[PDB]
Amino acid sequence: LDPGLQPGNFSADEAGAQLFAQSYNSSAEQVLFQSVAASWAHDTNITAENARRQEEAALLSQEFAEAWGQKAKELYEPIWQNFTDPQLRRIIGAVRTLGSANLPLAKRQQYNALLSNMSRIYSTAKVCLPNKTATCWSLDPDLTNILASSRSYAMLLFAWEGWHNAAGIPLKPLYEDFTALSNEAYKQDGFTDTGAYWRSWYNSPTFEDDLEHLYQQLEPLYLNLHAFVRRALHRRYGDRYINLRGPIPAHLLGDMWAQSWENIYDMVVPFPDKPNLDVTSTMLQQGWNATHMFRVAEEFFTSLELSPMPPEFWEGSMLEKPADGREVVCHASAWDFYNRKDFRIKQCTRVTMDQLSTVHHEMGHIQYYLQYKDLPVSLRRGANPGFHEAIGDVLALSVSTPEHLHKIGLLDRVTNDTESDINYLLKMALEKIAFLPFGYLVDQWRWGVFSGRTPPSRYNFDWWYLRTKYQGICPPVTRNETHFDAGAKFHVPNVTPYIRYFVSFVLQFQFHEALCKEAGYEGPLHQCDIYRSTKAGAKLRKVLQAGSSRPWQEVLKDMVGLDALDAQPLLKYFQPVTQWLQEQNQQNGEVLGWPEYQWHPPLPDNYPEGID
Ligand SMILES: *[C@@H]1O[C@H](CO)[C@@H](O[C@@H]2O[C@H](CO)[C@@H](O)[C@H](O)[C@H]2NC(C)=O)[C@H](O)[C@H]1NC(C)=O
Ligand SMILES: *[C@@H]1O[C@H](CO)[C@@H](O[C@@H]2O[C@H](CO)[C@@H](O)[C@H](O)[C@H]2NC(C)=O)[C@H](O)[C@H]1NC(C)=O
Ligand SMILES: *[C@@H]1O[C@H](CO)[C@@H](O)[C@H](O)[C@H]1NC(C)=O
Ligand SMILES: *[C@@H]1O[C@H](CO)[C@@H](O)[C@H](O)[C@H]1NC(C)=O
Ligand SMILES: *[C@@H]1O[C@H](CO)[C@@H](O)[C@H](O)[C@H]1NC(C)=O
Ligand SMILES: [Cl-]
Ligand SMILES: [Zn+2]
Repeated sequence: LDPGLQPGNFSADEAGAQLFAQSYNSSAEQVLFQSVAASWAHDTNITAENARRQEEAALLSQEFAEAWGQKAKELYEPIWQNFTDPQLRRIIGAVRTLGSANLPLAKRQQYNALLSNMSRIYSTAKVCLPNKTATCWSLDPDLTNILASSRSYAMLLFAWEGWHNAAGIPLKPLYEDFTALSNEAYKQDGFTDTGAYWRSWYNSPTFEDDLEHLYQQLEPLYLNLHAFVRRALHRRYGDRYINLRGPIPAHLLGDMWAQSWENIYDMVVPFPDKPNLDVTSTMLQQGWNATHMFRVAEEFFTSLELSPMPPEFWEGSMLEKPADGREVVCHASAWDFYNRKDFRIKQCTRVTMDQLSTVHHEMGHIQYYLQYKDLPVSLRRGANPGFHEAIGDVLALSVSTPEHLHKIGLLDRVTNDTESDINYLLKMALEKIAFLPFGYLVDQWRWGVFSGRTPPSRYNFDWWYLRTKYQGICPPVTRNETHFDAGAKFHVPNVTPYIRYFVSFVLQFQFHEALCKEAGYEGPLHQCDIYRSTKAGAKLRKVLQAGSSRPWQEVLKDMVGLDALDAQPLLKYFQPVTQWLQEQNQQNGEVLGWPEYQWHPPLPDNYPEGID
């Protein structure tokens, strides 16, 4: 649109390109700021006006992106990839990829419409009770808490089913259309489908195989945490609802998607009657503010000689579900406005331990932003999406330790023994191990939708194939191809790639090891706490300050000593409980896995009318 943001004109030289990029950066910062700020208004407030606006701002960006896009390749496309300066050719290579901008005007508009709509359908969805046409439940908070702490099978079933129908069914038709378009766009950028484009970010001709191999190494870990919990669950709901030889029913693991079981710790905790490793109740006791949480998280960050939250962040962030009745996308996220000034976090935070680490997780994104803000805009990325999701989790590892919790107030004791040690490790196992299958599975499903191996005619049938197959969980009520359970997961509607969370969970420990070593810690990897270690923090920040300038595979070597992802440091972390669980299941005759696939639990007695 605006002429001042249009390209200009340059030499089909590498010296021309150095200039081309220098320019793009100054202009792009504007066009990106606007589009980002527009969204920030829509997410922090969902109105038809803001959506319209957003959809507009997107059109400009798509406009901008095309101009420099087709220009950068107008004359820099038979030669880049042979440029001396790696950073330069990695920038030009980021610009030559138009993305959605390659789509005719009508189609961009359809595109942008789908996006703001799906995210709207996803965050507006509600679950209403049968007869009481009285006030509905919302994914956050109502639904989450019910899955996090309600032990009523029927009740959980009502919310699990409620949410999955409510969010999925309407989303399906739009998803199929978004996919057709998304592909069409990147098809022109040279990739087969968006799937291939998404994986090209790791630069590894071997990515998928490295991941499949990496999973086998860990599968045994999951299968054991699984049979152990499946047993604990049988113990509580009985023999009618839990099959000791079948997949677990998806709504009993204490989380809507069964992606992390840390909320059922009190039902599987091996050695109970000991100090409780869930500050979640001491946080309330002390009167923890939602802000108080973003301060403790910050404090850790500062001690490692890393920068604190800027004032803009404190003035412009939304750290609580507002009260003006405004409707917001409650999912926690971190925002980079590409203006080296504005960095904020959007999260309907309330006072919970699992929420205290999500705060750290998010700060990790902000800290990554603050660190690389001084690089060409097109390089303000993590080494790879994985590194980004890792950053806050790493520091989280040190925070979760019982020794650290005490140092800061919520673990009233200190019981240095095995039993407590096992409990801790199991708790962490419920959070990190239980997730591995899911994290893998999601983009497994998607790469196949984008490629056509999973047409809308098999959206749900291929989703539960993957879910049963990897998580060993099954749907509590029957399902069919009018359903779209994959769509009930925030990340599918809001088009976010997922294979990054897997990478993240595996290489967050490589970091944890590497950092604990420079901190000068010795003792066990799972009891390490890099707190106040300016030496450790300096090691981390070198990776941060690199953005997408250098290949992750190099930025990783410098920091960890390895050319790639490794589960070894992860196995070393959970070692004790790894052997413990394994020994426990055997004695108790458990069966690792689900041989009775195809098994489904029956409905509550009169469905669906009871104490919800
Ligand atoms: C990309 O362009 C932005 C915008 O000019 C650059 O950021 C500025 O940095 C200078 C100092 O180097 C400050 O005086 C400005 O206030 C910053 N923003 C503005 C408004 O210009 C950034 O350095 C450029 N990146 C590269 C590598 O060229
Ligand atoms: C998919 O399975 C669901 C669950 O059984 C089906 O929905 C029920 O079907 C009856 C009629 O057979 C309706 O009265 C209900 O309203 C439906 N849902 C509920 C809340 O029970 C659905 O028909 C199935 N879809 C297909 C095409 O087989
Ligand atoms: C919510 O969005 C509306 C219109 O998009 C806007 O007028 C209002 O200011 C926003 N809510 C606020 C500010 O509390
Ligand atoms: C998105 O929602 C708006 C508002 O109802 C509607 O006008 C538009 O057609 C929707 N887009 C799609 C493709 O669903
Ligand atoms: C309490 O929460 C409010 C609302 O976010 C915030 O303004 C205030 O700084 C918080 N106080 C503390 C000490 O956390
Ligand atoms: Cl990714
Ligand atoms: Zn994240």
